[PDB]
Amino acid sequence: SVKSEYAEAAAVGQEAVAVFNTMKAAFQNGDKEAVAQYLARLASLYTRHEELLNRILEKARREGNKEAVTLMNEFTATFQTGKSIFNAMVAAFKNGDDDSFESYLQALEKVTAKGETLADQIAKAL
Ligand SMILES: Cc1cc(C)nc(N)n1
Repeated sequence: SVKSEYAEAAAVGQEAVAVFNTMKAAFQNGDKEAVAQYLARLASLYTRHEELLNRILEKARREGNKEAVTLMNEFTATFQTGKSIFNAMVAAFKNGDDDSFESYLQALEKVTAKGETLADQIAKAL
């Protein structure tokens, strides 16, 4: 069901949380080789999460589930804010700009924590 597809998407989201927190520790410790690998892992995870979310939104639309479509439109919009910040973080790492990396890292954390009430709302709506 679309509901079980959303639980699979939620797990991929939690995997990115886990890797992101490990990556933050590596960044603080100056282990740039680890950071590079974690950033590649996160890009793959976000790409997967984004695709699963789009399929869920498209299905909710085909089902006529108006409330779920509303919430998923809002949620995917916030997802893109996170993605833009993530991409900027990756660029800051490439450029050696640790000040911007720190800034983007904190912003991505706050964007992500803010989106969690909506994430739970969607599970109930599907
Ligand atoms: C990139 C991103 C953004 C938001 C709001 N939530 C998640 N899980 N991932």
